[PDB]
Amino acid sequence: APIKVGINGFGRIGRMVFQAICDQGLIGTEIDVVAVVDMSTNAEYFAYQMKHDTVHGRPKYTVEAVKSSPSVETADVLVVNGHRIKCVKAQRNPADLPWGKLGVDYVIESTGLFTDKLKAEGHIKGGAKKVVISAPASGGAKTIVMGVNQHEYSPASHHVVSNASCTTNCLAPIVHVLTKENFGIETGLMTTIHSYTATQKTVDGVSLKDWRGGRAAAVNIIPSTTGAAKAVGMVIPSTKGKLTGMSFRVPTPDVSVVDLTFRATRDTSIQEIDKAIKKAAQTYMKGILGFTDEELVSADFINDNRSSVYDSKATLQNNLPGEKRFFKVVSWYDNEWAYSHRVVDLVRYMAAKDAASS
Amino acid sequence: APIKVGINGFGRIGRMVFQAICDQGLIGTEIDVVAVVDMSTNAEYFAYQMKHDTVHGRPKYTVEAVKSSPSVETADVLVVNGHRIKCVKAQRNPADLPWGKLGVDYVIESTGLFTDKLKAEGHIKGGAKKVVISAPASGGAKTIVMGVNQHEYSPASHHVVSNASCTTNCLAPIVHVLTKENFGIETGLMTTIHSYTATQKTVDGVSLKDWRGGRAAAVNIIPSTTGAAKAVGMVIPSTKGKLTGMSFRVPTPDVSVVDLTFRATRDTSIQEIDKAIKKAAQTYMKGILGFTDEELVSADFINDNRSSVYDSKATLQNNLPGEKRFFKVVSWYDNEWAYSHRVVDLVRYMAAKDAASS
Amino acid sequence: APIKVGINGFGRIGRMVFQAICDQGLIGTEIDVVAVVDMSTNAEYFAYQMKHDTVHGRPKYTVEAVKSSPSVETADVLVVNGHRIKCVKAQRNPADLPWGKLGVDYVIESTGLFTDKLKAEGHIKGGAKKVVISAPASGGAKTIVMGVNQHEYSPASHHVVSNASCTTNCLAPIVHVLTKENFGIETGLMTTIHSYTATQKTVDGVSLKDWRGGRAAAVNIIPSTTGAAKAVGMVIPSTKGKLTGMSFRVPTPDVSVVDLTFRATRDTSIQEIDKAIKKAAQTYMKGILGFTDEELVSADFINDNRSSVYDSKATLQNNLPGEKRFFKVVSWYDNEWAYSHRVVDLVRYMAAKDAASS
Amino acid sequence: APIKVGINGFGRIGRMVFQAICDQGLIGTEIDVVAVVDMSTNAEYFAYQMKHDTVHGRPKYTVEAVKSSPSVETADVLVVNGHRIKCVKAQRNPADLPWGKLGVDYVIESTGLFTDKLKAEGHIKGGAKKVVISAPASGGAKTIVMGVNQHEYSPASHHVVSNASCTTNCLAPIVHVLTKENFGIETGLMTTIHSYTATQKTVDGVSLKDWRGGRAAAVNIIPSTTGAAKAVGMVIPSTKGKLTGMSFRVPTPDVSVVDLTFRATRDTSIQEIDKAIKKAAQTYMKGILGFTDEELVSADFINDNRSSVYDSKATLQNNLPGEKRFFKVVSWYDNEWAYSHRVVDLVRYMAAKDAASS
Ligand SMILES: NC(=O)c1ccc[n+]([C@@H]2O[C@H](COP(=O)([O-])OP(=O)(O)OC[C@H]3O[C@@H](n4cnc5c(N)ncnc54)[C@H](O)[C@@H]3O)[C@@H](O)[C@H]2O)c1
Ligand SMILES: NC(=O)c1ccc[n+]([C@@H]2O[C@H](COP(=O)([O-])OP(=O)(O)OC[C@H]3O[C@@H](n4cnc5c(N)ncnc54)[C@H](O)[C@@H]3O)[C@@H](O)[C@H]2O)c1
Ligand SMILES: NC(=O)c1ccc[n+]([C@@H]2O[C@H](COP(=O)([O-])OP(=O)(O)OC[C@H]3O[C@@H](n4cnc5c(N)ncnc54)[C@H](O)[C@@H]3O)[C@@H](O)[C@H]2O)c1
Ligand SMILES: NC(=O)c1ccc[n+]([C@@H]2O[C@H](COP(=O)([O-])OP(=O)(O)OC[C@H]3O[C@@H](n4cnc5c(N)ncnc54)[C@H](O)[C@@H]3O)[C@@H](O)[C@H]2O)c1
Repeated sequence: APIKVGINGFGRIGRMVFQAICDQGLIGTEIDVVAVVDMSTNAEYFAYQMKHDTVHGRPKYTVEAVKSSPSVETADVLVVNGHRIKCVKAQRNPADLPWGKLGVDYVIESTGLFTDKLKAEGHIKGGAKKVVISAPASGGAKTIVMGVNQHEYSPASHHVVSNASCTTNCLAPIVHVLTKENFGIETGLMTTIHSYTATQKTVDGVSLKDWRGGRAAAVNIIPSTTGAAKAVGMVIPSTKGKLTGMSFRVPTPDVSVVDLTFRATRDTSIQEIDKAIKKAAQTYMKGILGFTDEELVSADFINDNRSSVYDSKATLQNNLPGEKRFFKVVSWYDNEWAYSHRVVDLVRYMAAKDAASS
Repeated sequence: APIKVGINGFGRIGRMVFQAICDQGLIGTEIDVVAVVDMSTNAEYFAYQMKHDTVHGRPKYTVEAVKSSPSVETADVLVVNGHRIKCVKAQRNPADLPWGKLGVDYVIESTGLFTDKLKAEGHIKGGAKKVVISAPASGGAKTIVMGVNQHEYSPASHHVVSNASCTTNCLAPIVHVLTKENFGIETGLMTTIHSYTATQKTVDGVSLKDWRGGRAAAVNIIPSTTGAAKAVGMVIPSTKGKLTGMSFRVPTPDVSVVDLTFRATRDTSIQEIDKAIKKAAQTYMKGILGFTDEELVSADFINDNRSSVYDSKATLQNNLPGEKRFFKVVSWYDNEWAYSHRVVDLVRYMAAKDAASS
Repeated sequence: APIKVGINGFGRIGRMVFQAICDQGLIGTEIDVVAVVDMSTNAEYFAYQMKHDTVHGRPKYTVEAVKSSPSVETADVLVVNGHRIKCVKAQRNPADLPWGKLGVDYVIESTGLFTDKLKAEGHIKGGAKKVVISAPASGGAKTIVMGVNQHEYSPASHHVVSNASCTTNCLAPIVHVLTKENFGIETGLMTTIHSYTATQKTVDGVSLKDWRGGRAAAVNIIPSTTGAAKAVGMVIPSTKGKLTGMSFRVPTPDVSVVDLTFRATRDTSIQEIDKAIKKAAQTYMKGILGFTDEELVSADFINDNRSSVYDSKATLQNNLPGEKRFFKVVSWYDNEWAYSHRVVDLVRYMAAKDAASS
Repeated sequence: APIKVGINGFGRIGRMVFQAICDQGLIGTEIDVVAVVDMSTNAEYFAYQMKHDTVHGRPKYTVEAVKSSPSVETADVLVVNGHRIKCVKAQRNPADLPWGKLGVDYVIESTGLFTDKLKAEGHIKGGAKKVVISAPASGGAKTIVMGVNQHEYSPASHHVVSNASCTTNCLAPIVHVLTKENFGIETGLMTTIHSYTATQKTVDGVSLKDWRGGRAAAVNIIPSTTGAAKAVGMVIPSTKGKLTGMSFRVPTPDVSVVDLTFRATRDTSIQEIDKAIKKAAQTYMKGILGFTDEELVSADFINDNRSSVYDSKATLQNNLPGEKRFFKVVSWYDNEWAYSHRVVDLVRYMAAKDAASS
């Protein structure tokens, strides 16, 4: 049966998720997008935001704005590839949303305002079965990183899942093969050269939380922080307290790169690792972890759905020749595309386990 | 006596105005800044916002954050060059501000949220005498462009004045000498290649008012609009309905250029105009209209306080050889700096006429 | 028969031209790319430059680098969609290139070094029949703007044709319908907000020719000049001396916009013009002049092969209400993509008239 | 006596060095700039490149272009603060320059074309005593990093000295106090988020050496390489083969940051290190190694002459809580300013040891 879904917050991640749904052909049959929600309800504005994107270009599907009853002035229904989607008005509280009435089982929380498990439980109280937070969730919700611990999902216990962060969906896959392939990680520190996002400012403005983050985004190298720092251990408990890091926000609208440095448990080599990541990429991590033997730059990873695509050359060429412990692993990721495709995956998977149980 | 002022909205224009006051040595003596208003009241954050600016660098003055009564945890008093300034908490309504209590006579409206005359009158109802709106004001407020019609100010009638816009303070001066020098403007269209502002987005987000204006700021040439379009006529009524224009927002954090194209009333030449603008610049428009014979680019105008600086070479070289009517006149302006300096001028000038009358 | 062509200068325009030949399916059959010429002859580097483009993404075709005789160390033959293309070594003089030997009849001059008719005649001296310069050529070569005067081509007289410039290929079609639709242009001045190009500098460096043009490309609004200023008249002789303009280079890697201002010969309205351009777009200018009724920004025109795509909303919204003469017409163009498509068009059309005659 | 010096390659580093000379007041008395060398000899163009700098603003001095004998058309002499400097024409070979004639003893090699000890010896063969290469020199010249091993200079042996690279002048001071304070570095890997330079392209062009490095500078995150990789060991031999790294070039015109991760020889803490670097900064490294306790971003470091300015907050905040070995140290530096100030320092100190001996 079509998985009944709703999108709360039709932003970068909101629209990229919807796009991954329509482009993989899932829309209408496999998955069913009932209603999207944002500040306005002008299906016309939504139609425009969908047809033209600065970084990803025009979507493969076809969208139209139609007003339901001719009495309403502004259009309020998107018609994507023969399928009516409703434009619901934004609520300050999740529990105010007409999910249950609408017939929405899986709510995708991507407004970014409700990262808390409790604040996000409101969707359930609004009539929804499950909720997938598009960011590191607080209040102890279940953090899952596809390709690493999706199996740990519990149809009975877990009703408010978190798909971690973009950096997390990049680092965790790597940390996974590293332990699984027995190279092990004693202590590690990582940095992510990150594209700027919606939360940064075009010009020096206010950001009471992070002082630096409020500076002119596209004009400075802004040291900041990463979700992946915390989130990594909640997926791979083995690394808890043994891994930490930061992020440098730089003047690029999309695509980021993880720069991991770690110490192995056993003596090994960079070729050994390089070989195991490529192998892992072609075997058990296929579709999640990929790699590259080319001299690529950031722009070359735009629209690349792999959670993390390891850089062969970059890594091999920048490690100590005589070394068996202290290593560096470079890996890229398109932070809006890959992550979004991982959210659709989680949904569909959660729906599979939900069909078995509840 | 020290003019009693307060700043509502300590942003780009907020902070540049306060800076123009300290840097011109006006702080404490000539002008007296009682309190600054913004989202937070942490003078420590304000301190930081003041000492490091991406585009204008470090201010000449000295700022410190001090908590008045040791009972308050976060500092709440700025000490700029030996002077206590209070950090007032932001109000949803202007009339809620403690102006009258604080002892503030002149309110500077720069939150951008109250461009309406009536929404702005609230400051008077809050205990303030006069109010200067740092943008084109609606509700029929008094629009004044220093160097063009400041004399028209009325201490009795006018209580909510508008300092026009940055593009207005650049176009108006030129339009003034064009008329005053008897060249006359029949019909005219203008474009302004403008740097982006706090109102634009880093990535493709929401902008319900102007659809294009919500696109990635630092990654596109975004056709938009300019305040100067309307505001120009409200200062030089002679041009009402005979002049209009647009603006292209481009990937630069500050400094813009006006590209005016018009038709003269009488036959004339580009040299005639070139000469008249230079003369005007050295005589009656000094300090407001300036000019350049150098091969400059945008960066060269940062921190230049002239409302408008005519570009001699770009103009002379880019006009028809055999022509007596159809002309082009290019001119630059640092939209955050010069405009801010004009705001202070308006206040001080207003305070002068208010000392004569009321 | 397959048109025998070779490209001199495999750069932005060089590579986009080759791409337009492969993507339209013309490669191998309709057109035959014999050899490409650049600094190096490493087919491997060529293949890399071909497979990853910052602004236009990965091409549709497939490319491989193969060394001909196993005796040569570096590969020297590209294999695009089953077709051997040779990597010729760059020559300081065109006449030194082995065109005639290789079997190349049509040379595409895109190094940027030989814009002179005489410097360009060298290819003929080197064994080539016809030469198309991808820029405004000097020495009085034949300037042609597809959709405007290609018919003026003379297989007997014209052997070194110039495809004008990108700005010329966007302004010309507009000027064409304005005259053909009898609106007439008395006097006109135009500005083009243009993306930066290979001739600009990342940081302040040398540009002995144009002083401003040597400044930090991606950080300033650099007043400069346009080829279209002169070239327009060499295509539409009727406008000679009646039109001129400048260009502002801005921080965007691709896609530019023309901002024309003119005075009509007869009284008319903006809607009349608007209607005529859309009509012209659907009729006799189809494929060359196009238009848009959407609220688009620069990124939205990437990969748009129309020589010029008129902006209806921007035009209609930014003109004087009571106006019958003084108008503004905004139009976009992808300076690398559209223009490159026009060069392939010119070649194939020239080959058609050359088959009739010589 | 005034040190006789000449600049070869009046570029970013060329002009910044000359500026450090004029601004520190050294021009004319302490140091004597005899002539500057570049592509052109037009003192007027030079005047222009000196008066307006995109990133550093207008220099404090005063420059003028004057033609010596009224017979020469273009000016050929710069008059900086009362002092005639000659504009010599660029030579393909160093040994062809008129150093000996001119009366130049110390040549500053900054064209970037002669990093080889042997290629640079040509200056001596041209009549010059000593030569300082503004970049890691090959051919085994003497690599000196002020504040780390300048004392190792030998007025007798060393005649072609190399001032290392910008990143090197940033990492070395840090590696110095790390060993000097007995924290010891077992194995280390570093990354530098670096601003783009004059060797990168505005748009996807040719760069046969580094494939990635030829991609659009201001639009990508380009993994590349750093000089400091090798150079570090040639200054602190104790680290040879124990330290290596890479650089990620990002869309910023100036100011970079080093991100070092290493393993200590002995158990220790981040606070210990933090303490030792601030201490060292206030004692034996003063003027070379500085630090900051503020929430700074890239633009804050522009015009900061310290070779390396440690970031206290970024480091303290981003290290493992329970950790005695695996650490991270973040440090900024203005790659054009600081480094240039180190070149002037090296010269004058070389001059000191040369007055003692030869
Ligand atoms: N951009 C990335 O690289 C990325 C990647 C992975 C995860 N995320 C995370 O997922 C979340 C999505 O953020 P984003 O970067 O897409 O920003 P965004 O601003 O594009 O998305 C937020 C959307 O929520 C809307 N919104 C605000 N309040 C709402 C409400 N009450 N109800 C409904 N909609 C509301 C906003 O208008 C906006 O369109 C963030 O927390 C972000 O950290 C972002
Ligand atoms: N920067 C320019 O180029 C420029 C030029 C001319 C005029 N202006 C005009 O001045 C205004 C502001 O421009 P800006 O660049 O300063 O914008 P900004 O975003 O920098 O200013 C808004 C500031 O006011 C604060 N604020 C919002 N609501 C507030 C409230 N209710 N009370 C107190 N503070 C509040 C915001 O937090 C922020 O600090 C607009 O009207 C704008 O047109 C700006
Ligand atoms: N990109 C645009 O905006 C654009 C648009 C219209 C017209 N044009 C014109 O097209 C031409 C191509 O320009 P571009 O922007 O592609 O520049 P580009 O710098 O990317 O292309 C020039 C290429 O020519 C190569 N080259 C130089 N000398 C050579 C020689 N002797 N032999 C062989 N190859 C040589 C260079 O190595 C470089 O690869 C220029 O004349 C330009 O004015 C460019
Ligand atoms: N820019 C930095 O961050 C930085 C940091 C450390 C070291 N340096 C070194 O400075 C060196 C020069 O780089 P830059 O950043 O000044 O670049 P630049 O290209 O701006 O300056 C080099 C200059 O040399 C001139 N030149 C070239 N060939 C010449 C020749 N044959 N004769 C005379 N003059 C010639 C050029 O015209 C140019 O002006 C590089 O090796 C670089 O590594 C620069």
